[PDB]
Amino acid sequence: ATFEIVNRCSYTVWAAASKGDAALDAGGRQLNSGESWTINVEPGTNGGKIWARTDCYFDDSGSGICKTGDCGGLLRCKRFGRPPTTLAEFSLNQYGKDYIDISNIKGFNVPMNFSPTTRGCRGVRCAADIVGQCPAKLKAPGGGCNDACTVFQTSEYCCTTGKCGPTEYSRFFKRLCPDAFSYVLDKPTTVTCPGSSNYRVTFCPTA
Repeated sequence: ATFEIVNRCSYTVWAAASKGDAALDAGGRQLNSGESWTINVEPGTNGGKIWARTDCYFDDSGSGICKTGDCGGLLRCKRFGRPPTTLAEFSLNQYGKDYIDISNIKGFNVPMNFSPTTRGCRGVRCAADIVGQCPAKLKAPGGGCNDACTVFQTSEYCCTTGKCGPTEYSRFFKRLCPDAFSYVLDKPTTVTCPGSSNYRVTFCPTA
């Protein structure tokens, strides 16, 4: 499956793509404002994620740090990134279908649209200025808007006991971005696409 990753932000982002225990394709690349990077994701990839990283510094060997979404200091990500990170989430060829969503469960850093480029399903979008509107107690100094679980580490925010409900903090994410997961047990906003669909992830889709 092909994923075109497009940076529409006025600032440089370092795109990242991983399934948690491996990179997808090269795993990461710099995208200056306006740049597009096409990756290939193996069919059957379960629990894949794409995200943006901001304010990164890397030496010639691809080692450094990002202010948001840092993946163990690598340019080419092999693992998930340090929250807060807006997440494009996908599992491909799962009994013949693909499943896509955007999640704010691990906080928000950069707005995104995640859409098919092929027929037969809709895209998902979280384009609002969540960082600008972020509640004081969730603001990351590093940058971005933390999820409540990350900040407070309680059973209720983290959904440990398995029966969590919405909260003042989850409802903020949900108000700003109705079409993204705001907590673990949120009413799903996952879209069913034809198996082997192709996709575009756009950072700053309104911009």
